[PDB]
Amino acid sequence: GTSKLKYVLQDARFFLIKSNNHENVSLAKAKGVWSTLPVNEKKLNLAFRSARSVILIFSVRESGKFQGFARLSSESHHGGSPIHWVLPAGMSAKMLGGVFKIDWICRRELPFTKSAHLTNPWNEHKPVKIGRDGQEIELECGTQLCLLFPPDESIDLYQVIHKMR
Ligand SMILES: CC1=NC(=O)[C@H](C(=O)NCCNS(C)(=O)=O)C=C1
Repeated sequence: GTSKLKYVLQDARFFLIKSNNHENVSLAKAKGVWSTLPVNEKKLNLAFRSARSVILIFSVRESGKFQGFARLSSESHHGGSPIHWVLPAGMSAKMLGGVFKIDWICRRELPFTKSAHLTNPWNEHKPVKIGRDGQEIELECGTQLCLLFPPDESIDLYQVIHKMR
């Protein structure tokens, strides 16, 4: 069912995350981490203190799909074990901000064709698939987008609900 999912998403904030490739999303799914450029890191840290859940919705460039969504479990931190991201040409590891711990809520994909009826007011009401890395998605659009994903029966949201407290 979808009731615990709706509870997690209640009054959440949502951010679109772009990855240059699938390798980085695979690493994020395996290790429960993400790192973004400092401009976006600042927004995510602010949002983490402001809302019960901050949701990252991932899309690999040119894939025509979203690859899942996850909830921030911490603000960003530095000085951990190096994650071997396969970074875009022109982006060094030193250019990234810190590392956010994340809990995956859905590891299933959603094709852009299924979200064509959703627009993001914070990006000029363009289709939600359209947007820059780090773009905030307004509450109602973000909630409906997350609810379109196929259910991920491998995930138990009981563990995430207790972190919201
Ligand atoms: C860890 C990681 N973080 C990212 O943020 C990545 C990205 O592809 N971001 C959007 C492109 N940014 S850029 C400066 O235009 O090339 C990829 C890996």
